Amino acid sequence: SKPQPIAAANWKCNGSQQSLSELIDLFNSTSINHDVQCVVASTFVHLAMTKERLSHPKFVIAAQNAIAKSGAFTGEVSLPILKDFGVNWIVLGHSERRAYYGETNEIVADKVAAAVASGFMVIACIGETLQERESGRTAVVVLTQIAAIAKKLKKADWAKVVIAYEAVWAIGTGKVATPQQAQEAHALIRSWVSSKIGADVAGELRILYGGSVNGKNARTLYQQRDVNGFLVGGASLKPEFVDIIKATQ
Amino acid sequence: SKPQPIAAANWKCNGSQQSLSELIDLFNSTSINHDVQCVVASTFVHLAMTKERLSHPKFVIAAQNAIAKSGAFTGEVSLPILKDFGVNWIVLGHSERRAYYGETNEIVADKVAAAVASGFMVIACIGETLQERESGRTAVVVLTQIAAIAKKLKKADWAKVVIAYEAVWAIGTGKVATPQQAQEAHALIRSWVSSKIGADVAGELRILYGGSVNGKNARTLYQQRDVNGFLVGGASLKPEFVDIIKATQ
Repeated sequence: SKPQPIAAANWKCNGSQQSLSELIDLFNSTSINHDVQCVVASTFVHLAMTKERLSHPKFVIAAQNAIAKSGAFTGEVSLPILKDFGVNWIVLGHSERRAYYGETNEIVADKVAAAVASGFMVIACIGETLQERESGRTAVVVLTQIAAIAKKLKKADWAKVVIAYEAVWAIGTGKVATPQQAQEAHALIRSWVSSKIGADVAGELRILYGGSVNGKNARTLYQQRDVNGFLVGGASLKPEFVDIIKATQ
Repeated sequence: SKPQPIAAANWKCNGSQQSLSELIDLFNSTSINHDVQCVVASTFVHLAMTKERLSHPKFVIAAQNAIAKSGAFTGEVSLPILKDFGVNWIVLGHSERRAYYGETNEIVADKVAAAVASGFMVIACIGETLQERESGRTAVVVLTQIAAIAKKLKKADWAKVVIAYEAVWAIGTGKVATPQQAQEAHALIRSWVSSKIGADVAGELRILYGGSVNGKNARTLYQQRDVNGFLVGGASLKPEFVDIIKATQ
């Protein structure tokens, strides 16, 4: 049977204090009558306000990135700073950081391992580009990405890990994975984990889909066997994020 | 006469809420009897606290980095978000970001121009490494860095710019540039601005020194004709930062 689902709002590099305050008020009023972990990943600047204003007990706050250690890293935020700030969830390896900000499979893996060692719950992101998908390389790309993560973890660490599978080619392009595409990617991931890490870990692992999830398409994705919730970008800045939450019943 | 000096604290990726709040308490209680712009550049997470707590009229808050626009840039903070948050100073092109985080001369220049267009005061950092210095390439490296920044600015924009010359081989290593080394680098930078931009702009520009500035060495550096204050890393996390402020006369 499925583990507790997750509905993760990745606000990306967006928001004003007023627009996010208004959105948080809507989140606080949503009536959620099943077990689902909701996650709001704000920019670093907005963590203070989001922590203060977000009070719905089924929601937690997350960061969108970090580096492993404090020190002479002008502009970056470290895991200990986030831990001191009361943030215990983090998104790492997002496709935009892999593309834009130098995060290779190994750099992602090392960030993930450092965040687990610090005590975080980690949404570790993987996923293939349009060119990878079109040329038949989805499986080798996704498996290589997760193998790098696994290399740096031990079996018991997986209790603190969530995988987000991103159809990278669906982000911002007017495309979306079909339920069969999402299912086949999640099933591949899960089977690899079962065989490399253990059947017990694989059954408990949450694997989330990202790439144009919205209030209308969420239920049809969620009802697939190996989908445990969503990594939501654009729709998480909108009232219909609550419909995405409701789709994980 | 020299232009108004600047004492800039670059906390880098350091601090707890409590340890930084205690530094702010010290700054708030400090008596300063000359004109000096003090700047506190904290991590993004700590901006809310510093905005609420810092009250000294000679101090402003700053960010340590940004990207130009909001959007699908997971993990980053943009200029519009900082502007909405009430942050009007920013450090850009710091040596650590040039080294670790992909910031070429051109990326630094484009960030600086975007910040100036968005209304910010900008501390734009340049400086050569140990290998560049040992190779005799200090002049070509530093002049090429500032030339890239200047290509994206207009004459009027220099009123919003401050240059920080970092002796990169002196960052964190506890061995400061001698007075003569700093003065010669600063005089070279100014001569460029004078020739390329104008004698007026050159004479008003603040050129700050960074690299192991501390309470004990700051006054002697400040006596040099082309030094207009300091970009302070390690000592800005310590009580002696106040002595570095007092040294800017």
